[PDB]
Amino acid sequence: RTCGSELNMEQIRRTEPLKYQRITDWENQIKLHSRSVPSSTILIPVVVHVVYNNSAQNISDAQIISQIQVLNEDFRRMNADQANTPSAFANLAGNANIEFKLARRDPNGNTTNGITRTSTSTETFSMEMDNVKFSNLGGNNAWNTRRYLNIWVCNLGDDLLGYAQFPFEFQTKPNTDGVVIHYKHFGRDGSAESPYDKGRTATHAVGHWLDLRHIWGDDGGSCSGTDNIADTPNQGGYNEGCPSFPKTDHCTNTSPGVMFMNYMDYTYDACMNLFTKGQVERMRSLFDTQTGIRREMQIYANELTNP
Ligand SMILES: [Ca+2]
Ligand SMILES: [Ca+2]
Ligand SMILES: [Zn+2]
Repeated sequence: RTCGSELNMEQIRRTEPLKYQRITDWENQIKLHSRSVPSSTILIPVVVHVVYNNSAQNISDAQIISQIQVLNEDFRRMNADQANTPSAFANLAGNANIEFKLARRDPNGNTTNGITRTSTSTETFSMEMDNVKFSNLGGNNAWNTRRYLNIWVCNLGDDLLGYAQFPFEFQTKPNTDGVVIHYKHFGRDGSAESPYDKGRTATHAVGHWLDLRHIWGDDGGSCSGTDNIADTPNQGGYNEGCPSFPKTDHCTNTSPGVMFMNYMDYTYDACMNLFTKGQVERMRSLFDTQTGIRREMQIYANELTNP
């Protein structure tokens, strides 16, 4: 799996010192800014922006609805492959109690189905430029990011599957908040290409938009990096493909080993099947009713997801 949302803290400390300070401040303050976390279902209004240069990139409404179905399964532990979670880890599995619905009202109060379509001359979008998120750069401007989760679907090229913007970046980069997914790996079955054809590229990206990090700590295989989640076993490097349970490494050398079936690893879509309770706590904390950075999204979520 390829992803543009790695946080190699050793590298960031040297290459991006202001970003290092911002991430460290966010983590020092995350416990003090998560007391009024909601006890009820969190609803996320979604807008999907299809940005296409050709017919293959202009994916079907059914393809998009299947992706929303997958998010609602994975974030509510309603994925049928939950049964595949090894019994040693199933007791750590979390139910995020987060729902996703396509928007029915656009930012001007007009009816919408929550899908936009933008033809473009851009052949390939760049994560570096964030050009898919700007109408003037060949993409499509975000819908009010305080109220909608914006998911852009486009051609990210031969390598990149998707990328997300993290919550610590919301204050300074509000208009680029959201997630971008490669069109070939959006939705389940249908036009999606194996082995990333079960909609988990977006489950993984939405996990980053909800403050989660790669489970192995983005540290080049060492045991020094962390995902800041105590119930995800310390893990060396990423896993790819479809490992066999149990898989141990130099960070967790005893069975049950590393949680390679966590959505925040780099494994194939069909071999992923859980978030942990600790990851759920972190994601839900962003909706703390008094100080949660994404709390406003809950104020008008019902209004925006009904006709
Ligand atoms: Ca961990
Ligand atoms: Ca590691
Ligand atoms: Zn990632």
